[PDB]
Amino acid sequence: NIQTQLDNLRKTLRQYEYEYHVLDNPSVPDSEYDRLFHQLKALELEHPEFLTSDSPTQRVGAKPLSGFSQIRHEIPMLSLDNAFSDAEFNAFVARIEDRLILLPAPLTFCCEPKLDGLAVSILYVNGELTQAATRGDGTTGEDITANIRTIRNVPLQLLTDNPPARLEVRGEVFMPHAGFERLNKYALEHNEKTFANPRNAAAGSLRQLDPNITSKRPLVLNAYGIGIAEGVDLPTTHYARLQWLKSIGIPVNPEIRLCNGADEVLGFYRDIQNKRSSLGYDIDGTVLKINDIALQNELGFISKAPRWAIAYKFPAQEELTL
Ligand SMILES: NC(=O)c1ccc[n+]([C@@H]2O[C@H](COP(=O)([O-])OP(=O)(O)OC[C@H]3O[C@@H](n4cnc5c(N)ncnc54)[C@H](O)[C@@H]3O)[C@@H](O)[C@H]2O)c1
Ligand SMILES: *P(=O)(O)OC[C@H]1O[C@@H](n2cnc3c(N)ncnc32)[C@H](O)[C@@H]1O
Repeated sequence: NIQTQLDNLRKTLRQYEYEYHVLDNPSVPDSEYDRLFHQLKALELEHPEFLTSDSPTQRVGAKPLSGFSQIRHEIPMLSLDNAFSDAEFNAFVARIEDRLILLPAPLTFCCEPKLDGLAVSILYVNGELTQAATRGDGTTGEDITANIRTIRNVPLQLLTDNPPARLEVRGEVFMPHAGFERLNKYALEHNEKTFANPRNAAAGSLRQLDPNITSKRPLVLNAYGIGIAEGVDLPTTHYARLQWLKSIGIPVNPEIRLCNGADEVLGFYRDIQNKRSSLGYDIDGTVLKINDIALQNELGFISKAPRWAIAYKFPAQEELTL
């Protein structure tokens, strides 16, 4: 029947979107994805009663919002403390060593690039994207659902036949250098406001009231974690949770690594610092996390921040000189 044919084309598109944006390993040429997007759109136009709200053709709201509504996160987020030196980082490891009851040998960290963008939270209900918000201050943010729906590597439907009852994906939205340079060039040509750096371009784009404008902004999500998680037994380490997010079609940064012990973690920090803008987008620092979730829970938090993670920040771009 027509409905099943429609759903088979949409499923095919969602698989190509996963391969291209999440796996970075497309199985078909762009031209095939393009023509299939056209074919789906033509069939939906012939049968509009079968349009679905999570179809690949439905990313872009037709009208601008009047303003952003405030959102209170259902589960507030911790704040993240910063380290700026190797001594600060080693002090943070030592506090863990001094607090854990049974200190494993080695102590594994999941180590991530800290994307220079805007932090966001995206809620999927029985697999469907239903709302998204800015992180804000970790307690209150703004509802940016219509903007987040435009982002090409953000799935509208999770890639699984058995999605959690509810899943909150937390991540950073950023704008790679090439897109950022195109945006600034377009803006100057039209005498519209430009952006001082990609971080501000990503933040300003996510506060664009008209999602037709936001769709033209080349934004990318990289997920860093999970809040609400109902009807799902999540893996017991953070890195396996990230691999699981990838498995269901959520984009995660490919430079994340497991590191054993303080010294390997500093190896990671120095390596990503060397790559802080050679990968085609800006990385602000690293977020270094105890990988084992039971150890995270044991370690807890103080003053709003986990004892089990630290952001070891690079020097600001303006400190980098001859
Ligand atoms: N090889 C692959 O599997 C694959 C998968 C996803 C994206 N891509 C590539 O990524 C690039 C960026 O993709 P993008 O999402 O910005 O789209 P885009 O704006 O670059 O458009 C890509 C194609 O999709 C068509 N299209 C876009 N929105 C449509 C809609 N609502 N209805 C009907 N057709 C629509 C366009 O006419 C165009 O032919 C494109 O070059 C695309 O081919 C490739
Ligand atoms: P940025 O300074 O835009 O980050 C703001 C807050 O978001 C949370 N956060 C961002 N990135 C990460 C990762 N990779 N892991 C965990 N938490 C992250 C932190 O609360 C940042 O302070």
